[PDB]
Amino acid sequence: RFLKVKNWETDVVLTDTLHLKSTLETGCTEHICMGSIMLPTKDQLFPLAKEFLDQYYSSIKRFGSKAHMDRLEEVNKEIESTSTYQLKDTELIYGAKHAWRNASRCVGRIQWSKLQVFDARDCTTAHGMFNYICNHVKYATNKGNLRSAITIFPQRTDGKHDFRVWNSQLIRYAGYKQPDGSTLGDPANVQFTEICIQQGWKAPRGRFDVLPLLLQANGNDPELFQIPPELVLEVPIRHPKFDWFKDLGLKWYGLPAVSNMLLEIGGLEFSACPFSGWYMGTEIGVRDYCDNSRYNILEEVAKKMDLDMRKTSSLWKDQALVEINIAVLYSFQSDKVTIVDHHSATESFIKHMENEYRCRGGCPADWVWIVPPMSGSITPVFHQEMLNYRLTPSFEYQPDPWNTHVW
Amino acid sequence: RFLKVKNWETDVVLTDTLHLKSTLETGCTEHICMGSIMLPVRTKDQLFPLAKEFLDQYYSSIKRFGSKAHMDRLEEVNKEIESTSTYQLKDTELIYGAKHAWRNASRCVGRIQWSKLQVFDARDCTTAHGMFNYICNHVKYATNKGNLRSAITIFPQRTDGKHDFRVWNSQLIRYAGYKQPDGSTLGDPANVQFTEICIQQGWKAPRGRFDVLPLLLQANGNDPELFQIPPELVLEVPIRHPKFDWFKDLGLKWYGLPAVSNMLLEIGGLEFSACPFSGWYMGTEIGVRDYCDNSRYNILEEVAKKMDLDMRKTSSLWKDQALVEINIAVLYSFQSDKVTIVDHHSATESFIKHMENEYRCRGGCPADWVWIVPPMSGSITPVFHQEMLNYRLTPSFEYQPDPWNTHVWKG
Ligand code: HEM
Ligand code: HEM
Ligand SMILES: CNCc1cc(C#N)cc(OCc2ccc3c(C)cc(N)nc3c2)c1
Ligand SMILES: CNCc1cc(C#N)cc(OCc2ccc3c(C)cc(N)nc3c2)c1
Ligand SMILES: C[C@H](O)[C@H](O)[C@H]1CNc2nc(N)[nH]c(=O)c2N1
Ligand SMILES: C[C@H](O)[C@H](O)[C@H]1CNc2nc(N)[nH]c(=O)c2N1
Ligand SMILES: [Zn+2]
Repeated sequence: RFLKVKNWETDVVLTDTLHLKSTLETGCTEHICMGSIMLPTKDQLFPLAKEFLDQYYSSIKRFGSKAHMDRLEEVNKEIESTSTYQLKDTELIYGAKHAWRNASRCVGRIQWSKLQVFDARDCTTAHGMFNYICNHVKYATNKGNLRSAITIFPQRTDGKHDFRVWNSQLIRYAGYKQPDGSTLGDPANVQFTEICIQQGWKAPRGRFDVLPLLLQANGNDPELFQIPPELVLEVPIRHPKFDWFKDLGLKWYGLPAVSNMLLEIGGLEFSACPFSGWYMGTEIGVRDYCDNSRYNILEEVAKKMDLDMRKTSSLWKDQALVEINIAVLYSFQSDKVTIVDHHSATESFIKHMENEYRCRGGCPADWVWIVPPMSGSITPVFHQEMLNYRLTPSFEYQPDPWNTHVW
Repeated sequence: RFLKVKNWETDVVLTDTLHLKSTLETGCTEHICMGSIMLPVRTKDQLFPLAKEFLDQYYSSIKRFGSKAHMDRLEEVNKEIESTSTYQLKDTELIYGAKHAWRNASRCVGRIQWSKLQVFDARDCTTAHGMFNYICNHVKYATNKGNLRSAITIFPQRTDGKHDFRVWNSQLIRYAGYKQPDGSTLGDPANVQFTEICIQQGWKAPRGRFDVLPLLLQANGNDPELFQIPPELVLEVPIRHPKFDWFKDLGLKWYGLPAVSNMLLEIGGLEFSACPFSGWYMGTEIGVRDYCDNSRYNILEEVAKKMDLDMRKTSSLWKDQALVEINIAVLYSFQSDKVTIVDHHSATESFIKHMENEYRCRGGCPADWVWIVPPMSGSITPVFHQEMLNYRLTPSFEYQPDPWNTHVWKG
């Protein structure tokens, strides 16, 4: 029950013990592995609080202290009375950093302890949320010198007063259907783009229309807000070699900020907690441009390269996929916007793994998601065995609000 | 209990019932996933259920379940087990078994072909020379002058585990690897240890960058013996590039026939420890792994240099750029010489069709996403966005320990 993981490129073997602290379930069983599947009261709550507080006071080398037992009793009494409890700032910051630390699918976690936590638990309105989000975006962006951050809105109470950011990301481009049949803008967002228009948004109808924010406070109806353009840093996409690349009329936003997940800490549920870092190149160029259910500009690009698109055997898709990705990195780098390539990030992650096996006894990791979506086997994480398990605090999926929210 | 998988590119959803037939274990638990772990003398006690289950499968497939033929056969195998502590498969059973071991190979992207397998029955074989002969005929048949044909050759099953047939090579055709005094490696780095064993066993190494290794063959638990495959049987393809004329001067070539020989075939409880099988290459198996993996030929740098790439920072993606050209060359070379190869786009598309057809007619298709997704350009192939259930069905191909670690040396 003390598990080894082997890197088959270097024969380096790490032993995992951290997994024995895992609580939540994987979805797998002895007879079936689900590793490639996308998605997975008062009595319940106090063990959850205790587990969290126990790891907190251990991490500050005050396990078993009067401070520890006092805090434990304090929360216990607050629960039995108020049927919930509140985190101290220290615990709030610790929890958020560790939800990222434990995010098994994230290749970026070497940075995990350098996270800026914004406490928005005093927030009461959509307008308020807009202010907090604007401040988040501006701080994180930092004129291209991106900084990781999370903003945390009030915890769930009874599921009727949830704070929700309805956008999947704070910054994303609109996608509109054409009567012609195809898709203008960005196809991933077509339903949300409709919802916004369905909610009173005036669509500029371009390719790169920044979506409005659709914020829900205290469980009320959500509200549209237009992010100040001056806060949305964008990079024009050009190629260092192909001058015709500029002509394609492509750009992307510098700030990846996922806003639809739920942050769980010591049993408490933060349904609104937008968090952001900086892009790995492939997230935009491999997925956001070349996925079939996305921009799918591959064909167009290959044409301009005058590649033989008659047989798949020419690997024209591959060749084009590469140039596109060379351009993304070039464009961001030239504009002094933070970006990391997939070789650098994966090299960092292997180092981070070594650190976590060393100082923590392991590191939950989801190979299916850690391996970049291109050039997989020439990155060091490919030949790296990984163990995937669920630690807490954590980021979780949650239903789309429009499937739930009673209007 | 029914289970669903979703293709997130097409929103196509399929339902798996076949997983209920799963006997063996994944390595996973409710609290841990070992999905990316490479690898996570049997008595009459547990052998007859294993036999019965197989024969139940077999007779279901031929629509004779519960027939007199089915029951008698059960009886015949039963009495044969309790009398001899093992049993023999009929020829029909052996062929069915071998095909379904491939069909059940959750890590194999090429399974659309599983029903077209040429089974060579080598169970009457008794010596290493006899093994050499069977293997030569396999190679000749499978190669078919470049128009490749899937085949497997099956040597006698394990008895007490002291009389194993083994092919000590990991593949029937593979290039030598030589560690040099200065720490550098001549040839395929992946084969150094095996090359050394061979040399020790009396092999005379030509010590070139592309020496075909000799066969090292073990029959009936005896010490293995060295044989040289006749060169006219080993079909090789010089690697050149369609636009880059300097690519030929890298002096690269590869062999045409991928034939894996160190795995164990399990059928109805019986263990076939020597069972070499071959099909044909997916382009990336040579171009990405066999040339560009840092623990292999690793010509990435040289190809990059010759392309005059910016190799200063990784964010130029010179590595990615070279990799594509190398795979372009590999496919180019094979197609030009009319040697069967498939590119990773064609093969993953084929597999998705295979999978869908298997969910409808069989109730599922076990698949290992970690291994099915190609090692370059993953997300622009349709398997990347395809959810997959992994579980172990029998008959199957299994790993087994390297023979030189377990073998008792006679002399
Ligand atoms: C700072 C630079 C960062 C980089 C380069 C990075 C990289 C990545 C990448 C490439 C993915 C794969 C996602 C996909 O392909 O769709 C991912 C997933 C993820 N990231 Fe990071 N990340 C960073 C920061 C952060 C931060 C600050 C957080 C939270 C505080 C975070 C939490 C997550 C989570 C929870 C997932 C997986 C979500 C899921 O289960 O679907 N990341 N990350
Ligand atoms: C005919 C065309 C075939 C193609 C294109 C093909 C392709 C592949 C590829 C690319 C892999 C991954 C290998 C790696 O990355 O190391 C694989 C695995 C595998 N193949 Fe197929 N294969 C073919 C035929 C066959 C045949 C004829 C058999 C057996 C009768 C077979 C059995 C297997 C098995 C058992 C694995 C998994 C090996 C493991 O678990 O380590 N394949 N195949
Ligand atoms: C749709 N794909 C599945 C998917 C679903 C959900 C949900 N619910 C969230 C997803 O976020 C991946 C992610 C999250 C945070 C990131 C940060 C901070 C930085 C970065 N560079 N990349 C990131 C990628 C992905
Ligand atoms: C060390 N690498 C992992 C590895 C270990 C072992 C073991 N033990 C076997 C391996 O075979 C994968 C395989 C097997 C058969 C194949 C056939 C017939 C055709 C083809 N094109 N590719 C194939 C690939 C790979
Ligand atoms: C079907 C498949 O499991 C699913 O599309 C996953 C696979 N791996 C991934 N890996 C990353 N990094 N991001 C993704 O969206 C996905 N998608
Ligand atoms: C650690 C990891 O599981 C291991 O390196 C696997 C990953 N996926 C693979 N996939 C294929 N097709 N072939 C391989 O050799 C591997 N290696
Ligand atoms: Zn699993």
